[PDB]
Amino acid sequence: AEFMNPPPPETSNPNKPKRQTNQLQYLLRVVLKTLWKHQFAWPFQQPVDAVKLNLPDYYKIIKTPMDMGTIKKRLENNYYWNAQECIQDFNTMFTNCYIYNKPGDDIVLMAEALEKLFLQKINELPTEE
Ligand SMILES: CCNC(=O)[C@H](C)NC(=O)Cn1cc(-c2c(C)noc2C)cn1
Repeated sequence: AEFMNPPPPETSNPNKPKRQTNQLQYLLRVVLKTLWKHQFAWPFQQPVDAVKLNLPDYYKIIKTPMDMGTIKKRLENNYYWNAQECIQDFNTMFTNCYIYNKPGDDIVLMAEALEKLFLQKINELPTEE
């Protein structure tokens, strides 16, 4: 933990209500699994370290950070109540990339590849049972 980076998003909290659903299960076993192993996943596998990357303004611009390392912890810890909360995390991660970086930057193309997979899988999100 460098003190000039924020604390990561919460991945545990006993006061937050929690539930398993078939949809959250799919999000872990199918969606995360698929995206995590992708060739271009590695920048999204942990919070942005703005100190190491020499991007002092990152957390001035990006006020709601998210990454797949956090999402994986949230899924594995059953932090979520529903699939929408998890899907919103993924959407936040993509949008933060697209807001902070120039169109056609490598990092943007990488995010775009992951988001394309994501959309395919979320289109097949099972009916809640
Ligand atoms: C703590 C370990 N961390 C790394 O291994 C290093 C520090 N990360 C990288 O080199 C690659 N990276 C680029 C970004 C990024 C994203 C996402 N959106 O905009 C930017 C800019 C995030 N990670």
